[PDB]
Amino acid sequence: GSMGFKVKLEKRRNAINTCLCIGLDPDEKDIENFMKNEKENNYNNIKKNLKEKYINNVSIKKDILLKAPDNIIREEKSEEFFYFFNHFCFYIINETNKYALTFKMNFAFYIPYGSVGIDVLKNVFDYLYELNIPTILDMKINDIGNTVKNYRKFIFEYLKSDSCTVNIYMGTNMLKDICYDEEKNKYYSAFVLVKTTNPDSAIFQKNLSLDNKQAYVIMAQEALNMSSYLNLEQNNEFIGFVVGANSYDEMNYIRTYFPNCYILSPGIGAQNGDLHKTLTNGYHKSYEKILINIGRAITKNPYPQKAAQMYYDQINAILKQNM
Amino acid sequence: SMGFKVKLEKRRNAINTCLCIGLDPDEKDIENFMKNEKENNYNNIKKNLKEKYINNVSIKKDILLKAPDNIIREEKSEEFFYFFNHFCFYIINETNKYALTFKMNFAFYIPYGSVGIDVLKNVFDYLYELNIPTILDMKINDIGNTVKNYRKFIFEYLKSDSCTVNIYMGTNMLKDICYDEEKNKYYSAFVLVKTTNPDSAIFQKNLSLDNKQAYVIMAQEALNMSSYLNLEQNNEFIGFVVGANSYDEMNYIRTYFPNCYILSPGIGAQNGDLHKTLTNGYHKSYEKILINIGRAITKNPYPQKAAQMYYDQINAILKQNM
Ligand SMILES: *c1cc(=O)[nH]c(=O)n1[C@@H]1O[C@H](COP(=O)(O)O)[C@@H](O)[C@H]1O
Ligand SMILES: *c1cc(=O)[nH]c(=O)n1[C@@H]1O[C@H](COP(=O)(O)O)[C@@H](O)[C@H]1O
Repeated sequence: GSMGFKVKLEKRRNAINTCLCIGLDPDEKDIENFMKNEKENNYNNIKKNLKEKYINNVSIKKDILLKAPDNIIREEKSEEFFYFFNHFCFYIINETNKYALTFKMNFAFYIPYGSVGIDVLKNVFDYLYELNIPTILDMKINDIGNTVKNYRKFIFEYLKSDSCTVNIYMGTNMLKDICYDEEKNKYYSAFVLVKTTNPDSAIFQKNLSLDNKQAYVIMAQEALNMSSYLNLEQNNEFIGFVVGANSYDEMNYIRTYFPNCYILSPGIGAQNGDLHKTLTNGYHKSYEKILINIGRAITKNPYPQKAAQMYYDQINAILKQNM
Repeated sequence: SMGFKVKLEKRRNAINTCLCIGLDPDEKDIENFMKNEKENNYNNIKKNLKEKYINNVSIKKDILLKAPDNIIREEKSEEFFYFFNHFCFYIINETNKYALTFKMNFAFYIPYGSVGIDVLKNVFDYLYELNIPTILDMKINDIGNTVKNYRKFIFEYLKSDSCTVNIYMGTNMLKDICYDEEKNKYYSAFVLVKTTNPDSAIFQKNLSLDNKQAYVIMAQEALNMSSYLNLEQNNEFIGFVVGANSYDEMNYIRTYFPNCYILSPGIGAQNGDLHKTLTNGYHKSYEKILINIGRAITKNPYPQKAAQMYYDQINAILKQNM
């Protein structure tokens, strides 16, 4: 893993020929359903997880993770939730990774049980790192410089994430303490929020303006200005933009006015975005520049390998059309 | 269980301040506590051990209750957990008598992985036992389905009284942060309005709508959402984060939203001016202007005295405004 995110994404894209970003946002029902299904089926999927060589290379509680499932429930009741949570994530990754340009894990899904889910998240990032699959930590972080450097450490040193999401409403100077580490002279990549998928996203992103430009345009320009100041792209890193898969006019504007920007686009599947429109409006011939994120539509499907294949094939068909 | 509004008003009646003590321990603070404690025969850990509510923390209590020499020899893997939690307990023990509320910034508790989240849980349990109003400062923002997870973590797991939120994505997220329809539960939040970072003008002031700077638009929309959720009827509220270094905005906000709740960081380490901030943001229900002080207390070698001086100063200024 000795290459910048820009180069890592380019190589993978060249290898697997897609821009599918698979979202791994397991909720409590997903974990419970997994536990239930595995008990009913002789734990087939966990046994398959246990086969995989890199499972021996994760950091946290291997002594538990590598135990036989029927042992967990019988002798390790307190470690049960950790075990089934972690094995669910490993299962999704094992089934879908061959279709994924990148995986994006949203931090919110890993925190609500306290420390246990952060052990899971750490093992998920360790695992993806070993598989050499590009990663995004979706955490829409924001704070003053002194405070955000703690997120930089968590995300880029502890998890060894390739990138993260950031909300720059507080200002762009925070990026100096996220995309750059002055002590180590390391650079990192991020996606800043530009236009989001929530139904009332226009209220600030579009209604606020300076002169005749809407906030989302100003914010995108300011992010880019900070990327140039930081020399990110000279260091094979970048600041890109989050633009929702339902925001078809904004996607078109962003791609038109910032031709070579990297775009991360959530909102397909569960949130009902239009894939043809989104992919067409954000298209770049280096299509790692238009990451299409699909979470629940893959992870909540009874056969996530087949779900990921469907989206992979659907995307590639639209990619072929754009040519 | 009466609501944050009531908790704040009642604590203010008991202690007569609006000091909010920030508990943001960094690695150097934990390491420096560990060093000091060794050099003074664990004077402060010994004191921590003699307090009643240590016996009520949820996570690894046995470990916390052990003597420091028994940890260092027999539980070395728990050493960092032990010293991190005991630094937090020490600050709380030395300063809580002066605090209207404690604010913990999440960022300080995550960068070592899970260990600091167990610490954070124990901290919130300890504060809850002492009846001290709490704020989790995490500046959350996401789509509704996602932020429900932060509602659970913050308000069900930590049992925080409130949190901070960034509503730049939109205000609708607040329905899944300050309200739980299924359980009929209501919670309080402070939204970012004007922040302390040097370049905060870039979007907060330079963007506008109608004839008003963005920070005013955002404050108004947050209040619109608060009334839609009927928080104040359930003794909760949506309040504003306004920097202690942002006098014009504080003045504008206090003038145009007369009865709003304001959280004001930026005094001490970030150089705000306590007198101007407190005058410009003043309200006679002064739990409505919480002055946050983090590093100027936690990085002071005599933190009880540092809290005391802020308390005394706030009180003399609160006297001036009558
Ligand atoms: C972040 C920003 C945004 O505008 N929209 C979003 O949905 N998100 C995050 O992206 C993921 C969507 O997943 P799904 O709808 O495919 O399940 C999720 O992590 C959300 O927080
Ligand atoms: C949040 C928003 C803001 O505008 N300014 C801030 O400083 N913060 C947070 O408040 C705390 C300040 O602590 P200190 O400067 O007294 O140490 C800290 O948690 C920061 O993230």
